[PDB]
Amino acid sequence: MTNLGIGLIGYAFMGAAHSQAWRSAPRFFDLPLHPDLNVLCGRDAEAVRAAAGKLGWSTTETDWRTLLERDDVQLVDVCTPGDSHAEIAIAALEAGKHVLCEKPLANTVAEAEAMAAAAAKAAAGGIRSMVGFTYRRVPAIALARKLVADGKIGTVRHVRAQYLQDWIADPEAPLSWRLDKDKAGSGALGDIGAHIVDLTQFITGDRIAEVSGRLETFVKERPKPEAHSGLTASAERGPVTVDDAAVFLATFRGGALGVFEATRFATGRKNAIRIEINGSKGSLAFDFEDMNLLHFYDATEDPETAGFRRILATEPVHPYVAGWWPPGHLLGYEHGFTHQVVDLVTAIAEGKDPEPSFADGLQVQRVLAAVETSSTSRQWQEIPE
Amino acid sequence: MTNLGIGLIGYAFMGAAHSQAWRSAPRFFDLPLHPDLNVLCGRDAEAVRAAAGKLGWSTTETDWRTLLERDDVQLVDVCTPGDSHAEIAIAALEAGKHVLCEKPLANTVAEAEAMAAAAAKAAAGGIRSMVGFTYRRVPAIALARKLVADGKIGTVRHVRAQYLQDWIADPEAPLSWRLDKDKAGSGALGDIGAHIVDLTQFITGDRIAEVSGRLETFVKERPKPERGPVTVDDAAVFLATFRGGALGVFEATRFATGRKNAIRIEINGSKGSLAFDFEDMNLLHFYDATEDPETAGFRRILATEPVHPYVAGWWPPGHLLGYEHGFTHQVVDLVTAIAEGKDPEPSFADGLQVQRVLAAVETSSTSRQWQEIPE
Amino acid sequence: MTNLGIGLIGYAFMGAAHSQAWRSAPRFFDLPLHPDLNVLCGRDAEAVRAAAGKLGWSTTETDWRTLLERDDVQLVDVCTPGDSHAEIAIAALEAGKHVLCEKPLANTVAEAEAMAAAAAKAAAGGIRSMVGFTYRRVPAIALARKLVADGKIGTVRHVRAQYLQDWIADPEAPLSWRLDKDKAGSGALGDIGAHIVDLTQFITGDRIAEVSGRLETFVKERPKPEAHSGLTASAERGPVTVDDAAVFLATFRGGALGVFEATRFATGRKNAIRIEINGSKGSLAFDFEDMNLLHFYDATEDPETAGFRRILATEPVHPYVAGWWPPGHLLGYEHGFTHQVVDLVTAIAEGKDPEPSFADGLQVQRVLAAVETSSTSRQWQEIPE
Amino acid sequence: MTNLGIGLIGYAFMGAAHSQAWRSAPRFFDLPLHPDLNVLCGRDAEAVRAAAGKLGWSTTETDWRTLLERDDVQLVDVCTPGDSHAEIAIAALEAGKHVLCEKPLANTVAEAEAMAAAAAKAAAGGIRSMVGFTYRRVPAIALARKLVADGKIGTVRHVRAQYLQDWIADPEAPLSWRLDKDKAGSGALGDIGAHIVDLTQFITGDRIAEVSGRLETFVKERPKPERGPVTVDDAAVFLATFRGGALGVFEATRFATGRKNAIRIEINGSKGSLAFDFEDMNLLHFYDATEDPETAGFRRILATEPVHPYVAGWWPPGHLLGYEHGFTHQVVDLVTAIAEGKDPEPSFADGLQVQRVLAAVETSSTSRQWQEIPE
Repeated sequence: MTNLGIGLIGYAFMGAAHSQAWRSAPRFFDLPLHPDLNVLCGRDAEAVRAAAGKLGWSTTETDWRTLLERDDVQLVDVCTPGDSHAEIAIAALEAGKHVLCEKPLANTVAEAEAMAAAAAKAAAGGIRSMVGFTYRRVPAIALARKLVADGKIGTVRHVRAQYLQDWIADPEAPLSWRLDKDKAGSGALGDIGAHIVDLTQFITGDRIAEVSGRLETFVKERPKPEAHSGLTASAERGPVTVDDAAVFLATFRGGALGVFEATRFATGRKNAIRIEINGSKGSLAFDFEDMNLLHFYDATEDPETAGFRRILATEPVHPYVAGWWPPGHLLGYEHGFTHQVVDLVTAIAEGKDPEPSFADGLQVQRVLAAVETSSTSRQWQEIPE
Repeated sequence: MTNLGIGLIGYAFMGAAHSQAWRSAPRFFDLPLHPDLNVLCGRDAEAVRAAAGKLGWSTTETDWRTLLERDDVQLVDVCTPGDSHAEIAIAALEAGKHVLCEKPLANTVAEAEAMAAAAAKAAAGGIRSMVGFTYRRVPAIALARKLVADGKIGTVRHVRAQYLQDWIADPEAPLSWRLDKDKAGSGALGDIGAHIVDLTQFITGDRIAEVSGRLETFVKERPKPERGPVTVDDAAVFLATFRGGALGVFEATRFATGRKNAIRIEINGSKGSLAFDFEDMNLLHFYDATEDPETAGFRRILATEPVHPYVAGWWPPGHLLGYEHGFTHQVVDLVTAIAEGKDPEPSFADGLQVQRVLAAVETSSTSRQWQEIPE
Repeated sequence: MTNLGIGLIGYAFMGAAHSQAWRSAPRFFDLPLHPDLNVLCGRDAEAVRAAAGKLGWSTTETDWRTLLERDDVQLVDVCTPGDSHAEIAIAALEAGKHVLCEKPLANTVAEAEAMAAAAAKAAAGGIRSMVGFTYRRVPAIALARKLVADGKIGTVRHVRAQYLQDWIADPEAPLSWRLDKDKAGSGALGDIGAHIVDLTQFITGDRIAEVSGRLETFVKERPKPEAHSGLTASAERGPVTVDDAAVFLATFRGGALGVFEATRFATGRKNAIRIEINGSKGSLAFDFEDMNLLHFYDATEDPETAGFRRILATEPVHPYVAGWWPPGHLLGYEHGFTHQVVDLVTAIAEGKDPEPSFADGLQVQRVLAAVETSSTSRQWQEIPE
Repeated sequence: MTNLGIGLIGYAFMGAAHSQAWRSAPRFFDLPLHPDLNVLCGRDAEAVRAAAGKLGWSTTETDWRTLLERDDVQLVDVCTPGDSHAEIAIAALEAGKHVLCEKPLANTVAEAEAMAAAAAKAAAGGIRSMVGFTYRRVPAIALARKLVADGKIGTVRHVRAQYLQDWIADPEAPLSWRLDKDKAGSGALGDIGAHIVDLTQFITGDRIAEVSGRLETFVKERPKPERGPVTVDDAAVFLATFRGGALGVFEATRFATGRKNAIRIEINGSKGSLAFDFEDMNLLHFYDATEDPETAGFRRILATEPVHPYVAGWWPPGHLLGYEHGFTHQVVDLVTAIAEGKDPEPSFADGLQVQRVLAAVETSSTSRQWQEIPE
């Protein structure tokens, strides 16, 4: 085997971001297998043909189940909303196909448990799976993980993380699927809270032990998708059934305090994923709106010169950067997807289980469920270890 | 009446920062009364005499109660730890002396209630009082309040605030009174949590309704200045909802390695947002959500224009101010309130409401339950 | 015609950056013609075949002249060093091929004049040409141009620009082609000075009228490419024949003062292209290491709230951004190349002359020549209007 | 000897900023001599008496020459425009008075030469003098000098400096003495160009060798405080080489719309780089080029540690300082130099070398020729 046949399900949701990664990866990195964009799945035959020509896929299929039967599909990339992840990923693994699944892993803990079980059985048969928490593959974030691994942070006292967006801060913005509890599973919590739960656990190497949470919906009714705005009446609106924001306190198993905030109503903030970790030997700070920077404070340095150093994460020694451009020639949102592909293809070729695993996705799911339950119950909730 | 005699108690705690304000205020601002630095109080006779020479005070007294009798003390500035705030401030008010008292107002809600009760009765008799939440008088913070008052923020959805310091992040840093519950009341919570509770409430003009909190002590014993116990929190974190509906997220800690006095506030509303960091004290960032998306963004307002609060007393644009200036501004406002027959803000009633927030956070931590704040 | 056949010369220099643009442009933008990556040119047949498979080109040719004969080449992309631009671009235009040429336009004013003449004759016959000053197509930069065009800056008093890099700040870094006067034409001046001359003229819409300049070489000898470092002797080094840094004062035709600095010895600065323009109605500030931001001060705003606003250049109303990702989902160095392609393909389809033209490239060349002459002569030099 | 009597000339120009320094220095620093604010000079009797009350001066004099006779004036602080610096400072030195003189040292090189000559002779007789380039005493700038002295920057390749202000960017802003060549000597060049010339030379420890300059006046006539001519430059830009080989690029202007007091300096060397902006005064950024590329970068040093220059006199970490503090630091250093029998820096000789740089830039502009600076 020199090539790895790819089939993608969910082009309407993440097709552009995922497809560019499959196209670019072997051009910028020397991969042990060449990914072939073989099959794009979609029920609307004319729309999926159009998408296939735009995105670079050779054939299309109406029925996702067909991808699991085709010898030219070795790996299924599942990009749909959480409500369909368990059905599709479990089937794919049982059909002997490697799987890349978007986050969050599922819509319920029960689903995620079933996925983790299937992933374990599959791994025993050489069939690999990964949950695509893309921001782990931002070079600055991978660098932060390395600095912790190298011991430069020491005993972690504090984790603080915010994921601040504003894309529905306007109450007149209409209803859609990310606002429908049934497809999306949750709102801010599941969509963007998941990212920061996973990023903080990834960087520290520690896990959240207990949480105290509050979910809020600021705008509970919104114009229906084709409401009439005349010279919008009350009868033209429908209910919002997910959270607009989720906030929570945490303790980590190692003892650190954590403070988390994810919202779609942070007016002026667009994709501001903010993380700061404070430990006995140093601290790290990151903001995705400055994605190419990692700030690092060394607490062992002479107080005369100690301070957060601005590390421009564009050196060839930084994770992934060697595949791209010279120092100061910035990367962006899309590169992390390519880096995922590089790491997934490489794991498959080397017979290794990719990270984050479905088991890792399940633990994240358990944190999300605990925050939600904590909000409704008004009680702290422990996370199964 | 042209002069206002001042007596100060607690020089060893805040003596330098308060004295520079009393000295500077009439030189930089045209005040309706001239503050006279008349009496410095301290029980160590040699130490208080030295401090009086250094700090600009004309006479000294061993017994704080003597300030209550002296005709040349019109106003008592109380800078001791919270354990002594109630006894001193209430006596002073009852003796017909105006009072400035440091934060937090007291060590317990019951003490704060007695203080606010005395202040209310005293104010009806023309005797003024103020609690010194100094960061209100940072020009950028006063400007933030003004932008809210002008309607530029709209319906507030989020309040986030952090007060990040690292001064005891070293486990071998020694005990002091700030680590002693019997002196300070609490640790991070009362010392720096109080500041951000008050700052967010002041800027928004709204009040916290309920909280969920957790206090933590990372280092439980330290060297004496032999070793002893740390009996307060090193950090306090809490969720909040505000009466107007906003979600709040608060974090105050002495263990944020690399952060020195980072008071960070962001407020997000339907019409705009504000952001501030004290380590960039001279800046306020303001995003106008009603602006064309082509150019909408947080604008960096350098708070050094003569139209900005207090700045006209000082230096030209870009000629930065710092930590000490807010104390002078406190003095300007307090002296002017007294002269004009007005009650200064924050009032002891305001101080009491903050105390109730602090008590709720602490009680939430131990009980593991959400706690409502009385109105 | 629905397709536009591309041939690229100079893959070893800019092949990755240019090829990704030709591949991505029709996938992210709805182009009036589809660019086909038909021919990659290179004299080393085995190396160019390898490059063609990596970069996405269908065939290769040994002799660049062959591209000018092929009916499947409509447009020649010239990526080589300045020393070959005039020979290749003039020939291409005379063969009826559209041309994209890298900056600077040439190595001498005489060459650039010959290129501008050929471009004029070609344009009369419907054959288009552009000089690829890529940073004009950074969305923040295009936005800055729009704000000026909209009148928001007013009378310009000051232009300040720096291009700060450090890639040869180490004296032991060895000799190469960008250090050889004969291929490169100059060092910092021609390489990175050209970028800031053009960016400031583009944004303001004004031209430099006179300059006072100084060129410097800090490290005049460097280890030869295969020098022996034993237990590096003096005999193992060779001379550096270009400038390491170029600084100059300018006045603009409208009256503004300009202050320019380009260097390869700004230790710690990687690709920091810094521009600030101050005018009667407002000011603009930009730093490529924060490429996704434009800072804009409105001088007509109430002093109570006037200040530089941080514009995150990721709204769909900002130039080019609609083709990419949602707000806060950052772009990077590579996107400007794609935007060049979009604008070039669109100009060709619409029968318009692309900007910057070869004539615009010539005027830049005249500024560069004046700075160099000013340095040697120790006298101010006027730029032909 | 325990006290040092001060007399100040030029209150209407720098009276507030200099007086706060003389008042504050002994309260925050343990000084070997106590400065006594004894005499304020001014020809308008009522105005100078009011200012003396405001600013803390015990007596007043109409004639500046009277300060030269009075035994309670040991040190003359000269704050007038440059047109009067030479006459006053030389007379004071000759009368056996120590001198602090504002920048630039004078209006002409010839005047600066006479001042430096008098200062040299006076210093041999124990009479000290200093030119007040105040920004040297910003803690972050003093730290920058220390990092250079420690060898952390190595061989300097680049110096870039800007002093960006906008206070007369409005064409209708009125004339003042700062726009009058006969009072100020020059405009942006002498007022703010001088600061960045001295700052870069001080930090690097090197001197400018040659310059190519251009001065521009954007608004040539303005309203009086009827209209009159602006007889100075609004902006001064110049290239430089330093004696050690570095290239320098300098820009000073009053027309940088949106910039208020943005003094920006960056120094790039073989072993590291430094960057500073006064609008972020409490920060110094330091890049160590000898660091592993995995983590190399400019570190943000908050200049509020007790090991940083002067900071031990003030407030805890993160408790920011501002513009006024450098004046106090000047006083600390000047009083201590006098007490210890040392010559303070910058000296009048240092002031003269800066004057020669300014003269060269101006002469370069008019002649359109590069100009060398004498050593």
